[PDB]
Amino acid sequence: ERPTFYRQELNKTIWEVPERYQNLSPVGSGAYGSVCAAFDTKTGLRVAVKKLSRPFQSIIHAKRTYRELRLLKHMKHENVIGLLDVFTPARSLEEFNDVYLVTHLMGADLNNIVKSQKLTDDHVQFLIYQILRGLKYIHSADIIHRDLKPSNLAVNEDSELKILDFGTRWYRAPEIMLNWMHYNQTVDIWSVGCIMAELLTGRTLFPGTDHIDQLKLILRLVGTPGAELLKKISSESARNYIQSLTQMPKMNFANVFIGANPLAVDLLEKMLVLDSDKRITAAQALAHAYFAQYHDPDDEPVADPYDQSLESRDLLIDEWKSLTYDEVISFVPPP
Ligand SMILES: C[C@@H]1CN(Cc2ccc(F)cc2)[C@@H](C)CN1C(=O)c1cc2c(C(=O)C(=O)N(C)C)cn(C)c2cc1Cl
Ligand SMILES: CCCCCCCCO[C@@H]1O[C@H](CO)[C@@H](O)[C@H](O)[C@H]1O
Repeated sequence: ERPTFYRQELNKTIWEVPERYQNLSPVGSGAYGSVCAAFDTKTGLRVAVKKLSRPFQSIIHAKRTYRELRLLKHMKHENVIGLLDVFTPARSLEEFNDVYLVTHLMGADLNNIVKSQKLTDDHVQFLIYQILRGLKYIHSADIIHRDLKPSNLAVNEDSELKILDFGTRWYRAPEIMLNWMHYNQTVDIWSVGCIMAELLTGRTLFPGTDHIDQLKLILRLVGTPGAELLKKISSESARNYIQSLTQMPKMNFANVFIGANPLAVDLLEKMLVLDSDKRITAAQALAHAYFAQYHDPDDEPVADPYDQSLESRDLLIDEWKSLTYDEVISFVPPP
């Protein structure tokens, strides 16, 4: 049977939430949407409840709601944000107006736990281990995150980590920067290297002041693209630009990451390769010697594959709304 809901004005709208969720107060000051921290009386968990905004206002709004709901419903993994609950106060499709999503309150992100300080090599092994475990899962579902950065990485005080928002500009692969039509999963590996470097050194690896500045910082660490990478460039404008570059040597990473664990440096080398086909994958990185104290080949699960074609249809609002409603009704909460 439907829970008892209660009405309580929050974020200058009337929230209606099941009574199980207690003590709602806003968090993140709108950086996350319309979100409140809550106490879930049923599970004993501190949770974040998100009231979707304007979810069926337009075709693109409707479409995006459906997508956010389907993605979250599909993600079931310790290192990826999933759903504890999804509800609407509506009894019918004709009543259906609002969607609320519930997940774990981790309560900080990566910056909020690091504060520009060098981390110990052991704490860096733990944090990167968890990103790569989570990313192995997302990638097995055939999803590319594309904007993996510290603000997208939720961390509790115990430094247990979940990846959020899955599918600044400082963590972005050069081809994402340059708006290449195609890319592979290892765009996210590039982001993990930037994150890992910054964790070890205390400092942002490529703090470009703008797009071109970033690119010059990247090229200066990893050399100008060699002959083999140039053979893979389609765009004549990009080709012309590259050849017009003054060639330069890849920097030695031992001299950039002075004093680091040599296994960390070895991993950084394998992640931060200009050519995306040549970067280590997440499943491979998880087997690298760097993570020996954490790697467990029997607890690094893969996802059932995910149909992105269902979310990129051109449908009517009412069609996307009735679909989204069926996702709500069909929700079965985790064990
Ligand atoms: C992933 C959850 C929920 N998330 C929104 C969300 C996503 C999916 C979903 F289904 C429900 C809610 C954001 C609030 C971030 N979030 C957090 O735990 C979080 C929480 C915070 C946060 C706060 O919690 C806080 O300031 N207080 C006072 C509790 C401050 N920062 C910088 C935060 C960063 C994150 Cl990532
Ligand atoms: C300054 C110019 C250097 C930018 C080089 C980025 C090269 C990234 O690598 C390229 O990734 C593409 C995916 O986007 C694939 O099409 C290619 O196979 C791969 O070589």
